[PDB]
Amino acid sequence: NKFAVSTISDYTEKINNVKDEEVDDLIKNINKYNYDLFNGTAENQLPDYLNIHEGDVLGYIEIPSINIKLPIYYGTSVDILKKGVGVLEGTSLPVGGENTHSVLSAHTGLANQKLFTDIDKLKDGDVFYLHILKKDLAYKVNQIKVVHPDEIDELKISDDKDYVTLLTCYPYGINTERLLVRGERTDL
Repeated sequence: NKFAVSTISDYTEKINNVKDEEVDDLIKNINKYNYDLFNGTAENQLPDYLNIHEGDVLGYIEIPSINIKLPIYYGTSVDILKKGVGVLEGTSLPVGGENTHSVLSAHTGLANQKLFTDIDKLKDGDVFYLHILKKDLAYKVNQIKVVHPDEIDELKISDDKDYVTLLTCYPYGINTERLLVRGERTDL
């Protein structure tokens, strides 16, 4: 559990040493990217001017009901998913806003680390908290879905919705489906 702690501490130290202005310029660049993604005009890479690359720490997730506090990395790889939670490529960056749907991926049933093993315990009305680039965002669970992996490329940004989905492989030790726990933006 104390690997997540050190990564999150190092993140918190680094983001608190950036000028408020520089963080605000990054959040505007990200909001434009999320808008272009929603509008179908984004390329299949993040714009280079975001300076966000695969394995960069963007912040952390807390899921109070299941004792989860994990760092959030941009991208998904065998390496990121051994360590924490990955923003799925081609989904909204998790800074909130109407017309956003960020997908956060992590493993169920790894040997020595829980990660998203217990997101199958989450129910309508359970909250999770994102701490991303000095923004505090609250999400309340309002849907659970279990889908074939082909449906992940079919995931839609919903008009006028602010959604974050927690994605893991399902069922435990078999991993042929994807479990999707959808939160909708709520008051902190």
